[PDB]
Amino acid sequence: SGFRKMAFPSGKVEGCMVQVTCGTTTLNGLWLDDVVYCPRHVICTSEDMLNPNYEDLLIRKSNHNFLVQAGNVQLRVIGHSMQNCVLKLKVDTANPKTPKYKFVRIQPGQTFSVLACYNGSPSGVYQCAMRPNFTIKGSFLNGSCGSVGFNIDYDCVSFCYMHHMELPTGVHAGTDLEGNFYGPFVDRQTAQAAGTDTTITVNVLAWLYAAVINGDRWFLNRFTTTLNDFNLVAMKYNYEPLTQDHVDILGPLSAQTGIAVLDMCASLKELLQNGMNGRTILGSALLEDEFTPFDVVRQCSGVTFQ
Amino acid sequence: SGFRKMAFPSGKVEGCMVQVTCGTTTLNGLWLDDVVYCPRHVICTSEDMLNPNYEDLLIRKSNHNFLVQAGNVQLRVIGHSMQNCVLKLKVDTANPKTPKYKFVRIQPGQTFSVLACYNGSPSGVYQCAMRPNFTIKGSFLNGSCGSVGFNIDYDCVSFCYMHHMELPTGVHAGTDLEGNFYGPFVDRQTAQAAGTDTTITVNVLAWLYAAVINGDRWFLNRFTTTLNDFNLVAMKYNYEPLTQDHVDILGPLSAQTGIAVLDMCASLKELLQNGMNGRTILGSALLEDEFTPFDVVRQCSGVTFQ
Ligand SMILES: *[C@](O)(C(=O)NC)[C@H](C[C@@H]1CCNC1=O)NC(=O)[C@H](CC1CC1)n1cccc(NC(=O)OC(C)(C)C)c1=O
Ligand SMILES: *[C@](O)(C(=O)NC)[C@H](C[C@H]1CCNC1=O)NC(=O)[C@H](CC1CC1)n1cccc(NC(=O)OC(C)(C)C)c1=O
Ligand SMILES: [Cl-]
Repeated sequence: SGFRKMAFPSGKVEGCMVQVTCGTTTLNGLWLDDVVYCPRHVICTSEDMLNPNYEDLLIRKSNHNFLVQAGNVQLRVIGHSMQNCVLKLKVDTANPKTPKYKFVRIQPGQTFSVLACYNGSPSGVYQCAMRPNFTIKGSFLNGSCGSVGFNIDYDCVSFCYMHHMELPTGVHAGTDLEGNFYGPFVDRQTAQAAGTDTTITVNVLAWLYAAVINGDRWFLNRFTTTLNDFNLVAMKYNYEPLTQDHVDILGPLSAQTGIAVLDMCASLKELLQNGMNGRTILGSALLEDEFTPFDVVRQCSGVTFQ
Repeated sequence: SGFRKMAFPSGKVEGCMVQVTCGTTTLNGLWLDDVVYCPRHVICTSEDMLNPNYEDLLIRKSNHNFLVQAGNVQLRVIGHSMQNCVLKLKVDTANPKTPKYKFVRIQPGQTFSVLACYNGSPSGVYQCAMRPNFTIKGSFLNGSCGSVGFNIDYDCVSFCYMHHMELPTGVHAGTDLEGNFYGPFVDRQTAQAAGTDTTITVNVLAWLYAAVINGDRWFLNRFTTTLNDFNLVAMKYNYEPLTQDHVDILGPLSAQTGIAVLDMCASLKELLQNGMNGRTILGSALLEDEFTPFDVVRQCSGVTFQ
């Protein structure tokens, strides 16, 4: 048993990670086939970044200006291209280690693994959810940009995130791999802010189910709520309204534990109202909301990858 | 910006995960050069494991009684030895993906990443800590055995743990890669109890520095303490004694923050006494003790691996 925050195994993503340098700026690219995907702000300097004309600065750039590096190997760049906020560097060699892959745009509430890299080199990996306000709570230092977020369904790598900026509050913003920002954010020096976050209710119930599967059940009660009456409470505390689709999505864990959603919902209403009364759940002193239904099923039924 | 429980990238260990089957029992093997290491309870039937004679059981097995699979490819076993609680299977092929590596035996309070495997397939990666009672709070289902713990020091993978058993309350025990157990446990299906866990004081302090490095300051007080005065209070909240070497080891972080260790101790001493009274630190409502001084430097100064 046990229950941890669990990243995907990162090896298939390490294989793709390169260093990209334009003038003074060095960060990370994602090397799939003969293309290297990196944030388009690799091109500009500390100046302009007030409000930089990427179309215009790219025209001036020479392929020679991009020093791309895979360990102890300079890759010849032979073409450059811009999609939204991502630079595409055509190079004269396809990546021997390209895995099967997809570019997907995840919905808020959905979780991925992040491989934090510096100078094309991976530092560490960690799990994190796309907040409803389209920020993520990462761990990103200068040089981290171009680091990516991904899910691994079997042998297929689904790339969902490339890193761009930090925000005030120590939260992060970035793009899908077609270079569109999650949320209303922009690749400038321009001053920017998250907007009010909400608690991902569906995920809190999932984790409660996770605790029950793992013996931690002190908070189970003989009481029941309607969906409506449950939302009337949780919504007061800035929790996502819970929907029938949410309740359906919780079907499998409801069945595995034998506890109905609207029963667990009465445990959740109580924990919000009276707090945890000095107790922990899965060794947490608050209600963790960064595990999806599927994340619990994965960890707790033990589904493997390759 | 941000701080996070961060696992080492698992790429280099993934290429060493094999499946080992002996009759009706399947678990994970660690394949380094021409040797596969697994737990020795792979030669047992579910009735042998109540009180087995592993020496006797191993005498009654041939090389062919070990089906070792690396992807599709089966590996021919050409020898077998038992070192303490691990099986060493000599195979006919050297692992091309074998990293530079060594075997270490870690101290309590030291952290490492776990690559949870089922059937020689890597499933998940998570950081944890050798608890002072010689257990690990991991995430392990049936089939997980042979999954290892490890650090990366630049490019050298240090293997520190192989997984063997679950103990009461959903904590875990295993061995170093010489098959010696951490703590007083045995390779047996017997009633075994872990012993009372305490909090890793030097780690909580390391994390209080992380809080302060990431702009969490509220818990700083205008007081200092003696080591002795600190231990008197910590003893009474099940905190491991803080020694002069723990203070000395905390020096670099003290110097980075300008906050004297024994002043940080005095802030911790107040937190144990008055509790946290509903406030968080790095988004935790309890004091984290699973980051080493070196982990905090690692992540805050962003050190990288290859
Ligand atoms: C990225 O460009 C990089 O790694 N380049 C080498 C960095 C990564 C961030 C800096 C440290 N933490 C990070 O996550 N991003 C930026 O520097 C980013 C580039 C903009 C085009 C998007 N960026 C520029 C300017 C200002 C900020 N934000 C900022 O200063 O935020 C506060 C919280 C005020 C410090 C920013 O992210
Ligand atoms: C491991 O052997 C395996 O994966 N084999 C295929 C397995 C690890 C799993 C099982 C559930 N959680 C885990 O960590 N270990 C065992 O099953 C071990 C075998 C060890 C040689 C003795 N094992 C066997 C019997 C009983 C127990 N523990 C047990 O009964 O746990 C409680 C009830 C909590 C005391 C055990 O770990
Ligand atoms: Cl907590």
